[PDB]
Amino acid sequence: HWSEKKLEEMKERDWRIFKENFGISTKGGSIPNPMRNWEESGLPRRLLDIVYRVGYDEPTPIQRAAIPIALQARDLIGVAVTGSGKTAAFLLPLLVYISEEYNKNDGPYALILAPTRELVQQIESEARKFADPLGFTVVSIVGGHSLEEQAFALRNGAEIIVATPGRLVDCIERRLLVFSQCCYVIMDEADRMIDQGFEEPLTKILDALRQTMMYTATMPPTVEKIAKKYLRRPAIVTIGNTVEQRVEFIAGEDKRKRRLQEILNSGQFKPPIIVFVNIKRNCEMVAKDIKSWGFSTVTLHGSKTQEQREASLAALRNGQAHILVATDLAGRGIDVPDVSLVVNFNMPSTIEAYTHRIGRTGRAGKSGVAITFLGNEDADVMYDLKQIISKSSISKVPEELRRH
Ligand SMILES: Nc1ncnc2c1ncn2[C@@H]1O[C@H](COP(=O)(O)OP(=O)(O)O)[C@@H](O)[C@H]1O
Ligand SMILES: [Mg+2]
Repeated sequence: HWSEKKLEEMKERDWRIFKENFGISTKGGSIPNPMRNWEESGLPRRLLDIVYRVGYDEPTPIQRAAIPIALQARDLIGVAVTGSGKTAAFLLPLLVYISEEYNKNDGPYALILAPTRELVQQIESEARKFADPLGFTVVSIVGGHSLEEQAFALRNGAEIIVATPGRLVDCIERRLLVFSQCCYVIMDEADRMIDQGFEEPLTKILDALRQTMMYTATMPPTVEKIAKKYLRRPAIVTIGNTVEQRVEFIAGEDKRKRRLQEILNSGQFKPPIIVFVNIKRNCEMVAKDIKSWGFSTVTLHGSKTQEQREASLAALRNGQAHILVATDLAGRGIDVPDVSLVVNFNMPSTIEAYTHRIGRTGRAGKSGVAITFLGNEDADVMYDLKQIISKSSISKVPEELRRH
């Protein structure tokens, strides 16, 4: 008795289905629910009918996920590949905050940084068809053109200025330009910023002190540092884009708990560690048993809400809790970073769930270890699993799948 996303109030479960469909994920920061449609974007209709006019009938996942949480005074990180639609995703929320605002002030209200001149000019244009109807200007600071034409922003608007970190710094220390009013900064593709040595020049641009946002495809340690030092209360949107090693054991029905004890006491793996189980009663029973082993375990269950469920996942990240027990429902959507080990105490009847639970261990790369317990009571999956292990022939040998 359910309606498949043709509902008015929705349910937390339904929201989770929503995200899983569009593949988007978020790290908790008291986050607002994502957009289904433009008609209540939180944006004014004069901007919406422009969104329609350009032919953007459908929101890209990054747009629907990033915009609603940007409309509130919170910084966001946009982990997404190029072509995601992320440009308009940071443009629209900027435009609505452009006016919350005068002509004569002289010194940009907002700044947009990009690794390449091509991007700076793409952002310029993509912004211009949104800005020109709104009656204000966007200026690109780029070389390779006549300087007189650049110095041409005569009415001295430049409510938004888009430029390379490496050329804007050129006009900054000489103080040929001022950021007295730049209280909104956007960092598109900080990947190739660092990949093209804009690190220190970018850091030079730290003036004024409100929102700052950051769209990338990746977060290497250089990029993560740049993030933490300048992003107050980060909100991390992510979009779904082999890694896993897939060790597998054959065992009796419940000798498996002693093996789990052995693994945990091996110390080979570093908490957080996720151990899945097919049955709820066995979920809470093994969790209590791991509690008796002295380990710090946290249970994520539907009786409580996201406010507390999120608190629990955060309680997993922050090291107050080490091991997590779960049913398939308990954490289909969860995205706890760099978990050392996925223990399938019971392999699920459906095969896609296995792929799903092991599918979340490496962000861009991790230990990716997944031990899966097996028996003859779970024979139906055996023939399938083998070939899927071959599909990820990388990182693992099935070694002993001589039967089905
Ligand atoms: N809401 C939308 N719906 C459909 N197409 C869009 C939307 N927003 C942007 N586009 C188009 O998608 C193309 C991809 O560009 P874009 O995704 O903005 O690059 P990036 O991912 O690097 O920001 C652009 O040419 C743009 O015209
Ligand atoms: Mg885009």
